[PDB]
Amino acid sequence: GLGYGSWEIDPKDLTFLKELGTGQFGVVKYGKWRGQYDVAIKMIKEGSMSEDEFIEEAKVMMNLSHEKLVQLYGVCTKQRPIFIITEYMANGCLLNYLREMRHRFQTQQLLEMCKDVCEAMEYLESKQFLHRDLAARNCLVNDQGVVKVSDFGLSRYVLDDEYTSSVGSKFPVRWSPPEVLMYSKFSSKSDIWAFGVLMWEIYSLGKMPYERFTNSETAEHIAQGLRLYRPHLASEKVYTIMYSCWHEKADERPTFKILLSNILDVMDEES
Ligand SMILES: *CCC(=O)Nc1cccc(Nc2nc(Nc3ccc(Oc4ccnc(C(=O)NC)c4)cc3)ncc2F)c1
Repeated sequence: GLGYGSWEIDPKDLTFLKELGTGQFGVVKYGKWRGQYDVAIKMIKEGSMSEDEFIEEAKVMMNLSHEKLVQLYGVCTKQRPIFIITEYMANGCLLNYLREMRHRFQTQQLLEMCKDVCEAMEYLESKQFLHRDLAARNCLVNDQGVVKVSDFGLSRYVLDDEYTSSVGSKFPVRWSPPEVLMYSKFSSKSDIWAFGVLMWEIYSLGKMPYERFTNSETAEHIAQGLRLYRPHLASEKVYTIMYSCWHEKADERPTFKILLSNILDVMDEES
């Protein structure tokens, strides 16, 4: 209504129900919008985000719509902290989900998780939109076990420089290709590399990539042409797909469309 643009939600329409956790931007809550609709409410800690730049970009993010992307519903920005309102995902963060051994996942389930993410990424790629921090910790799981990609592009608005370059102590070194670590060259192909590492995370049931190495040691390892190796649960065909994401030459890495076709082929052959 009056006083709100299409990207703006009236915070008075929110009912807060439960705290979900605390991330780098602060607290996230579960609630309802207009008494009925489940939402996640991210309360952005003062000084953590380039808020004006994010708000302008939220207008673009609003129009990203794909079943395997966690939907942005709008922002509450008349205030502080500002809120980001998104789709609620009842089963939480993929990294934590993978690590719960009770699930006793079949490999077909793991491949489906990879396909969920690959469909989201193929969509983003078709819109020339980079994730820039793809990893299991940025995927969420709904009450039907569907995995969706979250926080696409959001790293661009982080003000804490520990996160923002390879010079930083919290940069995602373990999900970065050599050209990012060496030269800060981000591209579709750095998302492709990260996706291969995510596949590895899924098939490893949430192990940290390069688990015995520091970030520094990982960067060395990678730049010397060495790689993660095959998780026990990955068939040779699945390993070929994730490994293809790690070509030293970025242009020799597949597209998300090609990865999706490869994943579908393996599903058909392994079903
Ligand atoms: C792996 C990184 C991570 O944890 N990320 C993250 C945490 C909280 C919220 C958030 N955004 C977000 N979350 C959700 N839903 C959701 C559902 C369940 C859940 O798990 C959980 C909730 C409360 N308490 C615990 C716990 O272990 N207590 C001891 C676990 C977390 C989040 N939907 C949409 C979102 F955007 C991301």
